[PDB]
Amino acid sequence: PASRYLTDMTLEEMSRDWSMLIPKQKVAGPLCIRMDQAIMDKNIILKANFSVIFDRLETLILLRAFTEEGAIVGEISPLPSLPGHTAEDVKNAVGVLIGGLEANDNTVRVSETLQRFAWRS
Repeated sequence: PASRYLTDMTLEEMSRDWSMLIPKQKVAGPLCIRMDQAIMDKNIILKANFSVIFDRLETLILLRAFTEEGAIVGEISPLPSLPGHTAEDVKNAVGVLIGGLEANDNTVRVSETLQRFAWRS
């Protein structure tokens, strides 16, 4: 107490508005997954912001999928009910998005922060 945040996004990236040409949305536990169904054939990078506590990545604040050119085409966010999630919830929601984008022929990569979070639980 209190918490800090490690993030892959500039302050602009996590504040910017975005919308989906073809809006797809799915609830996975306490988290909302959105991805633009229209996006295809792109190289995508998943970037997250995590609360950091006791030097441990603690909880997902925001995840977004960016194309190589910086466009937001996917989002993972907790429900405003503020239902608290677990690291498995997160890893689960994340694979759902990955699968969603690879359906459309997008090559998906994850950030170093997520690469590390995968194995930290």
